[PDB]
Order: sequence, then C-alpha cells, then structure tokens
Amino acid sequence: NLTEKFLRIFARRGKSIILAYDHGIEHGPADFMDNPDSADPEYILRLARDAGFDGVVFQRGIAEKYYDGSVPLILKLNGKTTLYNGEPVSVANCSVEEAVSLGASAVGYTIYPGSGFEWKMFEELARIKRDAVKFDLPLVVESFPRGGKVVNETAPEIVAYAARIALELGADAMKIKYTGDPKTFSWAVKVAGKVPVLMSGGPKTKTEEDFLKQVEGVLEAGALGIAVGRNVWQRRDALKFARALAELVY
Amino acid sequence: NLTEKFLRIFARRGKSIILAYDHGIEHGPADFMDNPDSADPEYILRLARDAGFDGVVFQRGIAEKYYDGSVPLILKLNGKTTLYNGEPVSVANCSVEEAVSLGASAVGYTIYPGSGFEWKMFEELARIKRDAVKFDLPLVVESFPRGGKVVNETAPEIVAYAARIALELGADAMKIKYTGDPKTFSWAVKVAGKVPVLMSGGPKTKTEEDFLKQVEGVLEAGALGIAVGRNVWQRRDALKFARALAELVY
Amino acid sequence: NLTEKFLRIFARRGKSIILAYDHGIEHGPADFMDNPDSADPEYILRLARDAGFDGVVFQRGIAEKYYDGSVPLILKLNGKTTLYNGEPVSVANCSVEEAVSLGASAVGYTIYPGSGFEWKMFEELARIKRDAVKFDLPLVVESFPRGGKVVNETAPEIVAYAARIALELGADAMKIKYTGDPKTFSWAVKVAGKVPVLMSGGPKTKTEEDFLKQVEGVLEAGALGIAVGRNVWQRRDALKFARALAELVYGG
Amino acid sequence: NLTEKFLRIFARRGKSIILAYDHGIEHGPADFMDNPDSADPEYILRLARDAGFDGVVFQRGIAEKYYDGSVPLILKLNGKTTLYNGEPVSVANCSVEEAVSLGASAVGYTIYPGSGFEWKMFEELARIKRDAVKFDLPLVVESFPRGGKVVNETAPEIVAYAARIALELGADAMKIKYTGDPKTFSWAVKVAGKVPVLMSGGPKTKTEEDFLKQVEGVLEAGALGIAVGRNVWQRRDALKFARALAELVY
Amino acid sequence: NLTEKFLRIFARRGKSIILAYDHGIEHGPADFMDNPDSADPEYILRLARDAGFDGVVFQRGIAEKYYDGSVPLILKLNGKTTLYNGEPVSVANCSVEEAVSLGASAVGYTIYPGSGFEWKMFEELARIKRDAVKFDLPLVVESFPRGGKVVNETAPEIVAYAARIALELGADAMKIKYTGDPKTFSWAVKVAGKVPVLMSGGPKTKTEEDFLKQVEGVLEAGALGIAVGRNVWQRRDALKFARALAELVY
Ligand SMILES: O=P(O)(O)OC[C@H]1O[C@](O)(COP(=O)(O)O)[C@@H](O)[C@@H]1O
Ligand SMILES: O=P(O)(O)OC[C@H]1O[C@](O)(COP(=O)(O)O)[C@@H](O)[C@@H]1O
Ligand SMILES: O=P(O)(O)OC[C@H]1O[C@](O)(COP(=O)(O)O)[C@@H](O)[C@@H]1O
Ligand SMILES: O=P(O)(O)OC[C@H]1O[C@](O)(COP(=O)(O)O)[C@@H](O)[C@@H]1O
Ligand SMILES: O=P(O)(O)OC[C@H]1O[C@](O)(COP(=O)(O)O)[C@@H](O)[C@@H]1O
Repeated sequence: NLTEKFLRIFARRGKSIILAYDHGIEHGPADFMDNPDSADPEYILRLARDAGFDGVVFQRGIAEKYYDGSVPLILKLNGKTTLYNGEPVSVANCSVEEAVSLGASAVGYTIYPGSGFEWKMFEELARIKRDAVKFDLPLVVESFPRGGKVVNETAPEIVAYAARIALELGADAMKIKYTGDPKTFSWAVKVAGKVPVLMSGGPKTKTEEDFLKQVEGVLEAGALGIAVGRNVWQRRDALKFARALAELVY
Repeated sequence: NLTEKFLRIFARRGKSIILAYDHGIEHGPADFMDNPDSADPEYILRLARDAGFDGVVFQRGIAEKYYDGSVPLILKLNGKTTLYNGEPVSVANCSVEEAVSLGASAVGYTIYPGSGFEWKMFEELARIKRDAVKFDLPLVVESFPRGGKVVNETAPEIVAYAARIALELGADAMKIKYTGDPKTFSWAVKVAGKVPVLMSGGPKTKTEEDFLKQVEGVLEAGALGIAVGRNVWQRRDALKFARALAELVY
Repeated sequence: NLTEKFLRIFARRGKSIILAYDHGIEHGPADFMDNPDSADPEYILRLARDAGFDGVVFQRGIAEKYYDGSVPLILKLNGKTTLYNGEPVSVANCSVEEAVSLGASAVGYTIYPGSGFEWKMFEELARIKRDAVKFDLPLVVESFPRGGKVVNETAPEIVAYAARIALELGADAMKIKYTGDPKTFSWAVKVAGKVPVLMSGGPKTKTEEDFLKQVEGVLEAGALGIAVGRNVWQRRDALKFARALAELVYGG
Repeated sequence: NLTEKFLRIFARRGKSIILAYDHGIEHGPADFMDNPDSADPEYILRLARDAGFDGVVFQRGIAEKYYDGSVPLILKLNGKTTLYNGEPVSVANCSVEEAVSLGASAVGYTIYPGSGFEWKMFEELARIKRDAVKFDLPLVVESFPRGGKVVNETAPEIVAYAARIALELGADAMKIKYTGDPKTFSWAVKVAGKVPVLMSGGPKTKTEEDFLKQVEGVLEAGALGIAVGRNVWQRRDALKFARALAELVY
Repeated sequence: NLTEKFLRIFARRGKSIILAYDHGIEHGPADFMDNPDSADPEYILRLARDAGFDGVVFQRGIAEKYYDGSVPLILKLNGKTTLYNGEPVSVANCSVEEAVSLGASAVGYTIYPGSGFEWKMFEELARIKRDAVKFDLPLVVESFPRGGKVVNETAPEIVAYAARIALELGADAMKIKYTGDPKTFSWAVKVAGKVPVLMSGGPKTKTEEDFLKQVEGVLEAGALGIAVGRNVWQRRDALKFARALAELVY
C-alpha cells in the first residue's frame, strides 16, 4: 500500500509539511529575488531540515546536483514554463527509475484536467503510475485543472473535481489548490476518499497571519497538510515562519 | 469465446445490470451532491451487492483503493473530463495487464466515433483488444459517437452506427445509448449481431417510472440489460429503486 | 511472390470477384436497410459461397465472431466512419499477426493519397507491408485519393495515380475506383504493371444493367475483376444478380 | 567510409548518371504519357543498362516487383504525392533492412528544409542514418527546401542551404536542384565539402540542347553528376539522348 | 559527476572557449561568404588548434566526415533551419551512442522554452539526458527561450529563466545568450548554481572591441567562458582575433 508508505515517510507525526521547490522551471527565478538565498538549493535543504519539515520537492536537475539524503525527496517528474502559451501541458523530463537512482522516496506528476492536452498527460501518467507501482515509490498527483472550461482554479467545484480525478487515476497522495474556506475544501477532501490531500501554498500572502489562517482551514477540512514553497522561502524570515508553520501543523 | 465468458460472469440470469461508477472522472463529483453517500465507493459496492446486480465499473484508482472482490469488476481503462473542450478523446490510463492484477473480470474502453480524434481511440483500442484476447478478459466497448457530424447522439441511425462499429472493432459486449423507443433500438441490437448490448442509463429521469419504461423498451428490443449509474445512485432511495430494477430486468 | 499467391487463392479461374463487407464501419448500417438480411454476416458468407465468389472482406470483429473458413478471407485492417469530418484518415485496428490467427488469406489496407494525413497512412502501411511479407500474407492496398487537391475521385488521372501509388508502396493486389470507361481505366491498369487491379463496386446503380456494363468495361480494360458490396447485397435479388456477375467475370 | 563506397559503386568512371524513377508516387503517371513505355519499369531498367548509367532509383514496390540486379539500385525510402496540400512531408514507407533485402546498394531519403514538418523528416532521417551505417549502405539525402520561408527553390542561397544541410545531417551523397548557372552552383558544391553532389534533372527542357548545357554547367561547377528522370524517359528518343548524356558526363 | 568531467576537458585553465560550428544547419552557409574558408571544417579545426581553444561544436555529419580528434568535440545532437516558420523546435538527428562513436567528449542539445513545442523538446531531452548519464558524456543544454510569450530573448528575466531551466532539467553545462551587461548576467549565472555557464557569441559585432567588451562582462559576471562562432570565423582576421580572445579569457 503506497499510500501507507507515503504517510510513514512524509507524515510520521500524523500531518505533513512538504517544502516545494520546482518553481525554478514552473515560474522561473523572478520568484527568488525577494529572498535571494532561495535561488540556492542548499539553503532550501537546510531550511527544510532546520524547520523539521517532512520532505522537499525537486526537479531532477536540482536533485542530481544538490540532493544529499538529509530530508525525504519527492522527485517532480514533469515540468513546463510560464513562457509557454499553448494548451497547458507538462511532460516528464525524468523516469521513475531515474528518480529511484537520485534518492527519491516518492514521485510527483502534474496534470491539467480540461486542457486541450489533458489526454497527453493522462497517457503519460499511465506509464508513470505503472512504474511507481513497479519501483514501490508512492505517486503524488498534483491535480490542477487548467485550460478548456476552467476559469477560476480555486472554485469549489473545480478543486473537488481535481481531487476526484487524482483518486480515479491512481494517486497515492495528491496536491490541490485551496478553495479559500474549510467547508468547500472539506468536500474536496471527502471525494478524495482514502487518498491524502496536501494543500498547494500559493502566491505569498499579504501577511503571515493570512497564510496561517488558510493552513488552519486546510487542517480543519481534514487535509493531511501542506506543500508550501513561496509562503516559506520568499520571506526574509523564512526559518522563523517555517518554525511557526511547524508548530501549527504538528 | 469471451462473449460467452462475459455472459457467464455478468449475465448468469440471462440479463444483466451493471452499476456504473466511472463518473468521478467523466463528470466529476457534482454528480454526487444529490446523494452524498454516492461519493464513497464502499457505498457503491454495498449497493451492487444488496441489490443483486452483476457487476461494477470502476476506473483504476477506485479499483486499486476500494475493490474487494465482492461483485464482478469491469475496469474502465480510459477516461476524460467534462472540463475538456476539444474534439472528444479518451485515452487509456491503465493497461489490460494491470486490470488483471486489480481483479477485473472484464475491461471497458470508450470510443467516440466521428470525433476528429476517432483515429487515436481506434489505434489504442487495437492494442487493448489484442491484450484482452491474450489475458482472456472480455472487452466491453462503450460506443458513443460524438464530434464530427454527430448532432443527435440518440438518433436511430447514430445508435445503430455505434452498435455496429463496436461489433466491427472486436467488442465482446457493448454499451450504447438508448434511442428512446424499442423499434429503433431493436435495429441497433440486430446490427450488433452476436455481441450483447447494454443500455447506458443516462441523466437521472424526472420520475422513476420514466426510467423503468426506458428499461422496459431496452428489454423489448432484445438488449442484454443496462449499465446504470446516476439513475440508481443519484436517488436517495437508491437501494429501493435498484431492487425494482432488478425485479424488472431479472 | 505474394501476387502469385493472391491470384492462386482469389483468382483461380483467372478473374476474381470479392464480396466486400467492411461497410458496417465505413458507412454504418444504413447500407443494410434495403435488404435487412445484409446486416447478418452469416447471410453474407452463404451468399459468397452460393454465388461461387473468391473471397470476402471483413473487419476483425466480423471475422472473429463469424468467419467459418468457407470462403477465403481478406482481413481489412484499418477503418474509419463517415461521421468523421477531418482530413481523411483510417488507422489499423488489427495487426497482420492477428489476421493470420483469424484465418485470413490476405490483408487489406486503405490509403487516402492527398489527405492532410497521407503521411500517417503511408507510415503505418510500411509496418503492415513488412508484416505481410513476414507472415507471407498478400497485401491488398485499397487506394482512394481523397482530401488535398482531389476534387473528382473518378477522374482518369486520379484513378491512374491511385493505381500507381499502390504499386509503388508494395501492394500485391489493389482496389481502385472505376473511371466510367474502359479506355481511361486501361491506363490505370497499365500503370499498375504486374499488380492486379480490382474495381471497387461503388453505390448501388440505378439498374442492374448499368452495373454489368461498368463491370464489362473493367474487364475490357484488363482488370483482374471486382470487389463488390452494395451492388450485390443491397439488392433483394442478391443471389440471382451475384450469379450473373460470376458468369460475366469468370465466363468472359 | 560510405562516401567512398558510394563512389566505387555509382561513380567508377569518376562521374555518375543515376536514372531516377520514383515519379510514379511523387508526381503520378501523367509524367508517363509523353512516352508511354516509361510507365513500364522493365523498360526503365533496360534503358539504364543500354545507356550504361550507374544506377536507378526505385521505391520499394517497383524494386520488389521488378528489380533484377542488372544496374545498382538506390532504394528511395520515403515518398509523398502532389495531391497532398499541407506543409511538405514525406515519410518512410520502407526500412533500410528491407532495402538491403530488395538488393539496394544505397538508400535515398528526401528532406524538405523549412517545411512546417521539417522536424518529422529530421527525426526519421536520424533513424535511417543510423541503420544505413549499421547495414553499410550509403545514404543519399535528397535535399529540397520547400515550405516555410522558401519561395524560389532554385535560388542560389536556397540550393546552397540544401547542400549544407545534407552534409550536416550525415549524407554520404546528396541530390539537389540546379541554380541555373555554374558559378552559384559551384558554391553549393563547395559547402557540400567531401560529400558528392548530384544535380536533380528537373522538368523536361524545351530542347535536348538546353538540358545538355545545364549538365555541362553542373560538371563545370564540380558536381559528381546527375540524377535524371524526365529529361531522359519522358523523351520518345530516350535511349539516343541518354547515350548523348553518357558521352558528355563520362 | 559530469560537470567536473566537462570542466576537466573543456576548462582545464579554469575558463573556456568553445568554437561553435553548427551554423551550417542553423543558419545556412550564407554565414560563410564573409570568410569562405569558414565553409571548410578542416579550417575550423585548424583555427581552434592554433588559437588554443578548448573545443569545437559540430553536427554529426561534420563530425563523421571531418573530426580528427585534434580538439575536444561537443556533438550537437539536434538542429533546425532558419527557413522554418512554425513554433521553434529542434529534434535530435543523432543519438548519444552515435556521438560516442564519433569521438565526442560531450553532447549538446538546444531547447526553446516557451515554444508551442516546448513539450516535444523536453520529452526528447529526457531521453538524451538518460543516455548522457549512461555513456558518461556531459550534457550541454543550449537554453534559448523562443516562441510563446517570449518577446525579447536577451531580456534579463528571460536569460535568467533560460539558465534556471537548464539546471532544473539536468544540464552538466549550459549555453545562454548575453543580456548585454554583467550585473543582470550575474543573476543568470547565480541561478545556474553549480552548473557552469557559457555565453553564446551572437551576431558578428560592428567592432572587435565591442565583442571583447561583451566577453569582459561575461567573465565579470562569473561565467565559465564563451561558445563563439561568427565573431571568430566570420572575420577575415579570424586567427588573430581568436588569439586576442584567448589572451583575454585565459
Ligand atoms: O498555479 P501555480 O501557482 O503555478 O501552482 C503550482 C506551484 O505551486 C506548488 O504546488 C506549491 O508551491 P507554492 O506554495 O509556492 O504555491 C508548486 O509545487 C508548483 O510549482
Ligand atoms: O459521456 P456521458 O454521455 O456523460 O455518458 C457516459 C456515462 O454513462 C455511463 O455509461 C452510465 O452511467 P449513467 O447510467 O449514469 O449514464 C457511465 O459509465 C459513463 O461515464
Ligand atoms: O468511397 P466509398 O464509397 O466509401 O467506397 C469504399 C467502399 O467500397 C468498397 O471498396 C467496395 O464496396 P462497394 O462495392 O459497396 O463500393 C468497400 O470495401 C469500401 O468500404
Ligand atoms: O521538385 P520535384 O520536381 O518534385 O523533383 C523531385 C524529383 O526529381 C528527381 O530528383 C529527379 O527526377 P527528374 O530528373 O525528373 O527531376 C526525382 O527523383 C524526384 O522525385
Ligand atoms: O539560434 P541563434 O540565435 O541563431 O544562435 C544560436 C547559435 O549561436 C551559437 O550558440 C554560438 O555561435 P555564435 O557565437 O555565432 O552565435 C551556435 O552554436 C548556435 O547555432
């Protein structure tokens, strides 16, 4: 049971905080100027370790060049840029077998349900899922409906659809966007069933309290925890705030 | 003979009711708000068991996390969302071999004849059919003309075309839409030849009586039975109505 | 020499009549209302037998469920619908290896030269041709230019192009449309060289005599014979007319 | 060294004349009405032998049904039609291994630099080139820029680009179009470097003298020779003119 | 550690100059008319040797026909032409295995982040990266965002995105365009982290001083050095200028 394995590795305390760091490809390094140390993957690993978080999410190149075994790794297999204007699509740049060799304890794969290319990602996820089972690495589906009929990605029905799709396609754990309130988020959590839900952190909030309040809602909705990037490492007090997040979640 | 095997497993009483539950990907969880228990796959299994139905249709994720061997399983191999706006296409997210490992007694695969991508589904079905024969699992082709010249999915000529294509491509059983009357539906059944036809249930009807009359017409037309989802589990009296369906069909 | 194998199996009397029955996918069952028995593949087999024809053309599903070994089988490997609106394309739904298992004595594959997807069918045909040689099953290329610049599928130069393409791509036999006259059709036959030509029957003609006159033209032009569906099984007098075609084609 | 091999087989006299006969797919048989015997590949092989040319170029179907070993064969692996209206593309209908079995001493492959599908042919050529090396068959790249920014195919800078691309991608010999004069064409020859150049003959010229003057210019520019089709076999005095072309070139 | 291998071979003096010569396919031989000896790959090798540069970059055809082992080789695996009008895409015409057989010490692969075909290149690069690791050949990613939302290829934020993408995808070294000043260029170098950065030389500059100026800034920003083509071999004083560069960089 790969969900059970995911939880042993990434949620030993019963809840999970994963420090997300695939932004260098997904958004580019403009994200890193607020807190320039955030451009340095070594700083990110130290941060996750020092705050006592459960894991980090890296693309293959960051993992190859920097990963040192100090915190469990989720290897994000696919990746696209914001320079791309087409129907949303993100193809694997790394295989599950290579992820195993790079030290990963789980793999991550983004899908964009609704995209004109939704079929391309579903076709590839089939192969990645089969390999995840073969290599006994839990599969985290990052389910982000985008393109087609999707307008507001945080709409209650879109986030619930994202969660269900991830369960239906074989996710062992999933990452989805927060709806902005625990009632509607709890329905997303419900339709995910036996598969645990991590809230994607989102753009840096106006205040630290605003983010803390979102996290409180995520936990009240019954989610497993958070996959947070910017709301930690875009801050000059990243470690201080990370430790506050740890106190709340754990 | 995989048709004979399908009938032995799914039509032991001479007619068949399959409880369809791929809706979580195809339509999303808005289908589940009417009767919220329907979001829970365990409730669906209990429903199929308690109503005395012949099988359930699950996507791979639901099968992996929830399937318990209590009712024969049809593993629906492909899937798409309603968020998608292009020419209709649904690609496999699971292989026949993996379906066997998940406890399937048959596999399902949706095609959209007429679609600008009709070719992509015919190419893949070729590989699925070959694997179905190799693994001795019946193939249920869900034949739903859509896109292209199709403007009325329940027109007599369209449903008969759906049926015949399914036969031509190697289906061992098939699921098609009802034309709304037994005379025109009997022609679709005729052109399907030796391959048994299941009626797709469709949106929830205004009355239970309306659905029962459709089912009566399907049976008068010589179909094997129904693959029904919403018209059972979207009702708050799901089990009561399921038993009335069992009474009529068997 | 797979052309020689094709002729031995499908043209023992020196000319060939093949009963075509892929219509259930290509056109759908509206083709079958005129003579409802035509929807029953068992009727189609009895008809080919009783009329003394050389073969039948089936898609894989009809071959699997109905083929009984009684008349040689050409397994039509690809197939598309008329519901489709794109640039014409027909992809394989069956392999040559599976065709062998289904009792096929040859395989058929449609190409649409000129189509925006011309390349997709030529690419697949390459694999099917290699497999035909490996399994020693003759390949019948059904060459029907359509899409692109094609405005008249029975124009003399379009049919001759169709024929030449089939030869060039490795057909062991071919099926092409009739031009409507023996002089222009004999040029198509000529450019096909050593590869035998079968005339595709086409829509049911207004009279039986119109069809027999086309077939007469086809034979004068030096074609091997005909691959006919609707002009036989859309007729309520299917067997009577089929036997008339047998005497014209085999009798000379 | 497959260039040396090519030259040993197809240029033993130091110069080459190859009789091209892929026209039946590329242009269709309207090419053959001027001299109807030209539709008969047996006639074409006799012509090449009787004129003492170095080779013939056939598609797989003509090679299989007609090739008799009497003149060295270049198996043209791809082919498209003039009925086609899209971005120029020509895919392989034959493998290198099959070419060997059909008795080829070299393989030919057409590319259309600039085409919207340029990538499809480069992708394929990569595989063909690799196989050519494995089977020790020289690769003749037929380089014809078309589509994209290409307006005039016989412009000096386009013919030179054609020649250079062939060298860069691994051609052991190449075929390109004539620019119409020896000075500009000699620059194409130069940029081709160690890879010999064959002039593609083109449409039947108005007079036999016109073509002879072209071939002279070709030889003046330092090309290896010609790959000619129409300007020989579209002429009712094919053999007599072919012998004049042999006297000139050799 | 293939970065270290790259540096040992191509940066033994601590900085690097690579002579780039993939122009024959990328731009065509119009690039060669200024200095017609530049069309001769033997000349290019001589230049690299006599100026004491660290490598050359060749396409497979040039490597096969001309590479003599005299200067370390980067085998540029993909290639496109300027005749092409679609969304930018460059597919491999050579495998890593073949590059090893051709005598390569590293391989190069161009990506165009932002292109409608971004996914196609990312998919292919994944295979190339896996092979590079397998054959122990450093992978140089040439990261040139183009198409999509890219308006200005030398914009500070674009070049830095280019650098980060290369790191994330698994480059052992990278080649990017210069921003035109050292301050913004040092941000690109920083976000590249442990992966060394080579500046692409660009169009032949108006004066020799202008190019040196660019190079002075590139080194100031902390780049490893330059991959220069035109600004050396397009000059009629090529060898001299090349030796003035060698003086500056080393
Ligand atoms: O739609 P977005 O904002 O790009 O979200 C996707 C990004 O958010 C994450 O899931 C979590 O990071 P953040 O907390 O910074 O949002 C990243 O892994 C991913 O790249
Ligand atoms: O694509 P549509 O038209 O929504 O219908 C397809 C759906 O119908 C079914 O065949 C049967 O379910 P329903 O009885 O609820 O219609 C499902 O398996 C499938 O998802
Ligand atoms: O262009 P059309 O009319 O679809 O013709 C194609 C059909 O004709 C045939 O070649 C022969 O059948 P018909 O004699 O009915 O025309 C079939 O095998 C094929 O499906
Ligand atoms: O651009 P075109 O006219 O189609 O030229 C391509 C044709 O020319 C050739 O290279 C040589 O034949 P020709 O001498 O008749 O031009 C053929 O092999 C090829 O099919
Ligand atoms: O795609 P562009 O902008 O034409 O430039 C890329 C070219 O520049 C290089 O990276 C370096 O060569 P140059 O110094 O002449 O620019 C070449 O390898 C590459 O072909």
